[PDB]
Amino acid sequence: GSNQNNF
Ligand SMILES: [Zn+2]
Repeated sequence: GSNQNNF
């Protein structure tokens, strides 16, 4: 799957 980090 795909991953997104929004710091
Ligand atoms: Zn993956």
